[PDB]
Amino acid sequence: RLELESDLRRALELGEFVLHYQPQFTGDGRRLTGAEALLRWQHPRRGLVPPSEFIPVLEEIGLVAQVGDWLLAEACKQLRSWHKAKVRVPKVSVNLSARQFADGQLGERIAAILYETGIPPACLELELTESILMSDVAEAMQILSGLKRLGLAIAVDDFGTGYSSLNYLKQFPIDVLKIDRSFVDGLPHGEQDAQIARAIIAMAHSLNLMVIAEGVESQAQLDFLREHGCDEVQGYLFGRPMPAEQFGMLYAS
Amino acid sequence: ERLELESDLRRALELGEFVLHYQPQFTGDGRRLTGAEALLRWQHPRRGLVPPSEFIPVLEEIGLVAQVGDWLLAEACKQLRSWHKAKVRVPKVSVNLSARQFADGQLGERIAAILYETGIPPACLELELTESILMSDVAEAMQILSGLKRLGLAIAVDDFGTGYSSLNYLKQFPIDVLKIDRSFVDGLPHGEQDAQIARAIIAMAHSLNLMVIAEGVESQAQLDFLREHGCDEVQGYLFGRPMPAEQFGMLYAS
Repeated sequence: RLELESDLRRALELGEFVLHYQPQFTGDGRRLTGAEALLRWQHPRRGLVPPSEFIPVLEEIGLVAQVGDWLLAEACKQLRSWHKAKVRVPKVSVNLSARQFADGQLGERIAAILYETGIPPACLELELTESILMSDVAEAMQILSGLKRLGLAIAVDDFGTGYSSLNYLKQFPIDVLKIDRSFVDGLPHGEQDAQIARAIIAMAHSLNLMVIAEGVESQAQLDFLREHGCDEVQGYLFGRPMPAEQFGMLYAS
Repeated sequence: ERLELESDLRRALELGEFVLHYQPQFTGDGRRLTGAEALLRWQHPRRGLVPPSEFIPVLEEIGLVAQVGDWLLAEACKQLRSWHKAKVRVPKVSVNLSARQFADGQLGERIAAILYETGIPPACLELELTESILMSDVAEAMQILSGLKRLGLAIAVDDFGTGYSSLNYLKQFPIDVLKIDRSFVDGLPHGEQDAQIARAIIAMAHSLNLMVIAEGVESQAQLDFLREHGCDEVQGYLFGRPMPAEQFGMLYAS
């Protein structure tokens, strides 16, 4: 564990971390709506190290927040670079941890990044799990309002899987609900999943939110989500997360 | 005044001063009766009908809620049998349960006993539980609700979706009905916040194969919104007041 710890300290200072991008599509899977930025790690000898191996130790040593801030900046730089090359990726999505969300420096750091890269602020979408917002609703309301002044978009991740409240969900300045993997995998024949998925979609639409389903791995899941009006979709059905070079080349036109 | 009120309340049970009035429920077009919601009222020999806002929280304070509630449940089932005997077409009766009744180990046996004595179809009895009650201890609730559902009766969640929910555990509860609290109805149709939430409750209910009933429908505009967005059932002052059983059938059942 001190072995892995040493390499991870080394990785952030030597710049061995890299971002890979998962494409997001309209619910018929026909056109690109965005890209989700994911932390990866190019080891010198080992090559690409599995996220399930290095991400948990990162959390265990408190580098999660700091690597996360680097990723946010790199994602925005990347999107800016794509936009200048006329590769119109309408947005980039980045996950925020509870730690980053609660950080007093969050709004200022994001403000700085937006100023340095010059991207349209609505092209940046922060993804926050439901429980982060629901743990402290009044503080979440303060923070989210701050972030929304920057002009960015907010997605609520793992919607419906924990406690929530319709009352506050409507009061949160959010834009998007994400349907977690576990509600997509049983589609289209698993009752529990077809109903909860339908319900998330209808709710998002009732609140003027967009909805995106993650974990779309089969044509049949895609058919269900398409016919029931899910706005966007992502998953292995469309390929794997890829490095910026390859992503940029693929979706250039 | 509270001393005399408490004394009178304590006397009201033995002497049978409590009476049920019923709020009618209709289809979402407001054209057909779908049921009666049973409500605790108090016919005092000197004061007339005592305001629920005055006596009900006193009953809560003095620990008689559950005993009266149990009596109320029995009386509503009896009334439904009386109506059916007289060919008064009230399809079902709904009764609110308090948290203390819900927590009572003997609740299932008591309702079973009432259903047996009255002989009504169990599907004619709908129990209403606030979301708060179910959400405080979702494990216990699951087990209690499972036991109540073995009796054949129906289960409604009111004060959805004020407070905290869990789509995830909502799907697991053996419930049949969601009730839209009046705070989401009052703003209809131009209060965008209420229109959005009311829409979302209707949609969640139908995605989960649940019926949805709106409470506190007080204007035609509210009713028009609800009908047009697919609400299954409605109740409120627009259709008139809670009434005792005889007048209820007279005014609302045909």
